[PDB]
Amino acid sequence: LPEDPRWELPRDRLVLGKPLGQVVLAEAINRVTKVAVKMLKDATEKDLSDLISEMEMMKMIGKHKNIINLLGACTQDGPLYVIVEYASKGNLREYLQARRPPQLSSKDLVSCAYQVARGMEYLASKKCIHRDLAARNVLVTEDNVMKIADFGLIDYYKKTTNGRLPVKWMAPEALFDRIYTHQSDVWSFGVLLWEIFTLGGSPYPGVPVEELFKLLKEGHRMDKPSNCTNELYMMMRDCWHAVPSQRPTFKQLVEDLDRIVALTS
Ligand SMILES: Cc1cc(CNc2nccc(Nc3cc(CCc4ccccc4)[nH]n3)n2)on1
Repeated sequence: LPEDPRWELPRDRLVLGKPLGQVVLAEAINRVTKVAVKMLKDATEKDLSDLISEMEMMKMIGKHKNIINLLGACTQDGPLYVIVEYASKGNLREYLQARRPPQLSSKDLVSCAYQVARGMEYLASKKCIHRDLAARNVLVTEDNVMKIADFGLIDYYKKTTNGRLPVKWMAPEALFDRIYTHQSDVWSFGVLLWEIFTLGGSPYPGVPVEELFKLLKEGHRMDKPSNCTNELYMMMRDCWHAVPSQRPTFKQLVEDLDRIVALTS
């Protein structure tokens, strides 16, 4: 694999450590920085294709506070190691669930939403469409900064590691017509807001795929969470507009969340 001196880190500068979920925690060196490293598990060439793709797409997208940023790579004379920012508190779902009462203020929760919307606006400005935006693909740093993940990356019945179905984040036009746009991502954003305000709640509990389809076709919409203002619930519903052109954009969402954060206790 060809050397990219913008990014290449010598192998002897990386101290591999504990597994994270093939993603390990590591130390890049006179000061050490904790980072996350991805590597290939016996794997296909495709798997190597996919890995390199993820890395190159990160090269192009650029730096933002609210996304997992590439930090380097080990490409010469060994397996490929992609090195990125480490977020010590795991995904947004786990972070949220672990701070359920028997803590996060109202303002904290709104602040999370604002940050994810910021990350998404940037990715959008860079022409990137996520296709699986969800609390589980948002990671949280030690400083509680939201960072979007898996933006550089179907069986509708495959469940996640935690027993939930991804189709439940998917806008209708993407689900039935496989048409994906920034506006389908905005739909998924609306679902992710629901997760924030139900402190890591699971959407449509007990609803399998086929019944899911029935609900969407009938125009069903999730109930308002208990820890939710009408304004924030309207924001969700606007995200779930039947007609994609009539959904807000992440630009709009960022501006509205900025104002709300400010006025939230
Ligand atoms: C999303 C996601 C989660 C993981 C690995 N699981 C995990 N568990 C706990 C903490 C944690 N921290 C991480 C993970 C990362 C991104 C790793 C990465 C992604 C793409 C390319 C190279 C490395 N940062 N902090 N991760 O993976 N994804």
